[PDB]
Amino acid sequence: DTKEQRILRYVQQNAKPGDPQSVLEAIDTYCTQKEWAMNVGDAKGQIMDAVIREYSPSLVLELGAYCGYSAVRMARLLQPGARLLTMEMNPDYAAITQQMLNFAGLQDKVTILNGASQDLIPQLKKKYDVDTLDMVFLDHWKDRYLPDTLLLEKCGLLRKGTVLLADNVIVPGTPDFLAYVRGSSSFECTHYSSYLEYMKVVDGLEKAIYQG
Ligand SMILES: Nc1ncnc2c1ncn2[C@@H]1O[C@H](CSCC[C@H](N)C(=O)O)[C@@H](O)[C@H]1O
Ligand SMILES: Cc1ccc(S(=O)(=O)c2cc(F)c(O)c3ncccc23)cc1
Ligand SMILES: [Mg+2]
Repeated sequence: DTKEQRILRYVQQNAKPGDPQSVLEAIDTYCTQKEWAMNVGDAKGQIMDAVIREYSPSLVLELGAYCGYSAVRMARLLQPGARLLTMEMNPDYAAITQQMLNFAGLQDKVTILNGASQDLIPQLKKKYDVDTLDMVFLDHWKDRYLPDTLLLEKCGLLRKGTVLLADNVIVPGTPDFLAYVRGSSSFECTHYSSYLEYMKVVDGLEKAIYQG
């Protein structure tokens, strides 16, 4: 029995099936009252929601799924026919994420890509018929934000206006990524100050819009 299975179980026992909002509130309740967990959370999740509604992306890439909280957060706001692809290298986690998506009724919109982003990113065009990405949610290991950003650009997956949205740019921090995008003329950056999931530690999201 893992913490991730206990979270999935609490959702199955308490959330309304096919109701993504109630799945979200159930994860946040369990992690606020019983076990902290690295979901993006409700405070940063609300900023995510606002960014998603602004840009209405047709194709979203997520780096790091964990238990599916953030994929459920974004997919429930996608237009009909919009797609989310989420890369997760831990097979236990990816199996929890698939079950969470199934319970929320979002299976049709989300495709789990089992593996490490650095291996899966060069296969996006061929194996998933991707031209360019409309939005990227970066929320995996912090030492990969900058390498995977450089890899996305190298593989031709970015276009003018592609929205990169990065979690944890303050805590635990992504200093090289943050320095890179803020100093690069290829990105227009905005910082959204918030709080670490289920805590009052300051954290924030960085939005970095590729400029071509
Ligand atoms: N190189 C990589 N490729 C794919 N997944 C990765 C990765 N490095 C870390 N991960 C995964 O990144 C996840 C970070 S936690 C992600 C939480 C999720 N975005 C949410 O907000 O609910 C972990 O599950 C870890 O296994
Ligand atoms: C098992 C485990 C627990 C905590 C951490 S972590 O690096 O502390 C961390 C904290 C956090 F708030 C986040 O949102 C995170 N998102 C993505 C990856 C790490 C995150 C890594 C692994
Ligand atoms: Mg995070």
